[PDB]
Amino acid sequence: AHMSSSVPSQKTYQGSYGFRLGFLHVTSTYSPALNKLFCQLAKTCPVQLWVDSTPPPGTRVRAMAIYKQSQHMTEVVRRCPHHERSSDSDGLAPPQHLIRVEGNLRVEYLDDRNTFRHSVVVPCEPPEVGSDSTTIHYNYMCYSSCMGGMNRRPILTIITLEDSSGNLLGRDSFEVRVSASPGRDRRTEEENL
Ligand SMILES: *C[C@@H](C)C(=O)n1cc(C=O)c2ccccc21
Ligand SMILES: [Zn+2]
Repeated sequence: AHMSSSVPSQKTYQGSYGFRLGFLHVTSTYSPALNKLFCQLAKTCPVQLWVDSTPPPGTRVRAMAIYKQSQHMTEVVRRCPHHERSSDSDGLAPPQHLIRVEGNLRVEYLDDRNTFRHSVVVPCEPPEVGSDSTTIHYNYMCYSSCMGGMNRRPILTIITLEDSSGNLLGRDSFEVRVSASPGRDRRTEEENL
């Protein structure tokens, strides 16, 4: 219900370190033609992160969702009230956050004091040598159809690589549809282009 007075950039940017996302070829499936991830509710979505060169120490990877349509872009993407209130609040993620990271005890959940946007950050640990790729496991905690939240509006996930002093090192993004039938919905949306 909260309206921001800003919207993040969605410009794909590999930067100096060659940062970009990839998806491995069901509970989730990625459409290259649509650049769109289709997934089930609260199921693991593996996203591969790639670099061509090792970023400096202290980098972090941030994930944030925004609505894709301009008339909704200022609305903060969050869980619907029913899913927020019904949450066990047993883990690390605050119950209002749409995007969680699974399997990483160093994740931090952010609520921006000025923009009102939620995001989830994974701080990068010094990587073992020659290590050019890693997997982050994201979870989406509402359906795209949740009438009290996203309410059938498409969203984009924006993944940014940021250095320790906050400079943007890279950006990539993909559309998301969370539904009970990701494989069928991907087929349907792909057959309609
Ligand atoms: C999870 C961290 C912050 C990260 O983004 N990351 C770790 C490693 C380890 O080798 C990466 C390799 C390529 C991109 C991002 C990587
Ligand atoms: Zn919901």
